[PDB]
Amino acid sequence: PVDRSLLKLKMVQVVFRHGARSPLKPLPLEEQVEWNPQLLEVPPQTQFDYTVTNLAGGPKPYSPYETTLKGGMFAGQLTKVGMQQMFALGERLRKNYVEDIPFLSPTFNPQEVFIRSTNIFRNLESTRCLLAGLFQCQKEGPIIIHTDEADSEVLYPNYQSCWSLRQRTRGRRQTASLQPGISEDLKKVKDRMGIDSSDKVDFFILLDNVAAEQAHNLPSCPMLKRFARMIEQRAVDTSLYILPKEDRESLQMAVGPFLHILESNLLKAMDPDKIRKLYLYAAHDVTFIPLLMTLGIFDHKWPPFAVDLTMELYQHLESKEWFVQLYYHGKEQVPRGCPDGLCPLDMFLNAMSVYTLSPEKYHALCSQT
Repeated sequence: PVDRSLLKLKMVQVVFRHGARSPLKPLPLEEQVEWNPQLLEVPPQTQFDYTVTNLAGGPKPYSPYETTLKGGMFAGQLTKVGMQQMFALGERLRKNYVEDIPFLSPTFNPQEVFIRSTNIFRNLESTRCLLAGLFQCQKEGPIIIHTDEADSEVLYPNYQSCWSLRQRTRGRRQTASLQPGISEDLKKVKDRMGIDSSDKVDFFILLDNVAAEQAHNLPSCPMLKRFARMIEQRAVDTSLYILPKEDRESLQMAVGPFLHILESNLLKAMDPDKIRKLYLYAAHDVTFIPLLMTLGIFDHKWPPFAVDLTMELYQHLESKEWFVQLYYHGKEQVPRGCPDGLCPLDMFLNAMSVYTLSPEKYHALCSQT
């Protein structure tokens, strides 16, 4: 049995989803909840200055990611609720890696921390809020957030960029809401809520709105709230239909390169001045689902706002063996291939390699020929 007191924390990697936001698109009905732009006001406690570069980098890329909704607020925007969620996540990280053990400096140190986010604004602001919470708005040096162009982006499954992935999922994506039991429930929900059959709606849009409204405690349609759990379950069912656990090639192409990044970071520990103690990645629900599945930890719930997957790397001070410990939303996990929560690094990497994709192999697998 391993004595944890002989375990020394080496590297931490945290992947997270942005905080609560406004829905991407509203439900098609006359009476909608009011989304007030007042929700956009930044809590002063969360203010942290930062700049954005490409992976180089190097100039920041242009962002393709327009819709104004009832109340005047824009779609897909991070609210003060989400800002507070992320700040809270940062404070949990501070509790773990700063206070309880002095692994990280209490003030932000550019050389201790590598920061990457998708080029979307709500992720960037979520990152700022997390940093604000973790470091209590203290920096010894400027905060730099690295992002990539949307076409190269590996932080979410990229269908636009990866042709084979698109081709492998296209049929199922077309028919996803027509599947048995998904279709009946969808019709049932649209009917009970008085949504027209002439409006095109699926469990993704439903879940988007119910989760956004519940997160903000808004005066939602009581029937929508009543269906919340089945709506979430059916969204999950739809997502898994489009990309099932059994389709390995698709998973590889979906999260494979991201996994490859996490693995690379683990490997930097095997071997100076370029060493980071903390790696942060701002990502999306669509990243989390297949990610969790490949790690064999998926709980069949939509990944929540501000959810995080935290990966700790330890080295035993006596044996000099290495171990990985994985948490999801603050709860300890046992990834597949692992004897238990404290997983020998070699077993962990061997397990992860089932789905891992290097840039070369990704590019090859994705291309038409």
